[PDB]
Amino acid sequence: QTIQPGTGYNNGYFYSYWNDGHGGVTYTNGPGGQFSVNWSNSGNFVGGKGWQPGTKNKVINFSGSYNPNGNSYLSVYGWSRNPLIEYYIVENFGTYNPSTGATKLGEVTSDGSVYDIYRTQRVNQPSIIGTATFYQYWSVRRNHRSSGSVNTANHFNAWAQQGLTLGTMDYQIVAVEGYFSSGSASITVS
Ligand SMILES: [Zn+2]
Ligand SMILES: [Zn+2]
Ligand SMILES: [Zn+2]
Ligand SMILES: [Zn+2]
Ligand SMILES: [Zn+2]
Repeated sequence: QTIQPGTGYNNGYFYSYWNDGHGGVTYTNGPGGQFSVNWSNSGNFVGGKGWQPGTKNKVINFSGSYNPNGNSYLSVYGWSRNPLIEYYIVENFGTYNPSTGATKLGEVTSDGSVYDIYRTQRVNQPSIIGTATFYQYWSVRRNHRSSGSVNTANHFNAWAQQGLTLGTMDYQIVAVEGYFSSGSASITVS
């Protein structure tokens, strides 16, 4: 169904849909591992399906249509606690590379592309534990795509080599994120 912000289980998959209160976004859970998002003049939002809790060796399959018009990402996305970390394995993005201005720490080759690795920080921003300061870990795929498989272990292991430690995994989803833009997407996870 189309839903308001929240989390839960739908047709065998965890989902998380969050937004900053700005209008312009419609997030809809579909059959099985499918979800869709349609947005126009949105604020910041993040929505998708996966698992709760996530694991450090899952191979995640995603497919569908991803048509952003502006700033948006399509990523394997999740959190850990102890330490609190928001992480992204970005498979595709729109007009803005999320690593812009960030210091590159490394690279990893996985599932048909090299990815560049970065660490950034958010100060007193929304998080799974409420407003908080936390680091973000990024692997950014060089060869953009909208279907395929992500061997998360390759990324988590590469990050660990850079001192980017993950604690206990909270949720782990394939998420469509938008930042004051427009677009449409229909993604299926497994
Ligand atoms: Zn393009
Ligand atoms: Zn592209
Ligand atoms: Zn392309
Ligand atoms: Zn391109
Ligand atoms: Zn292109």
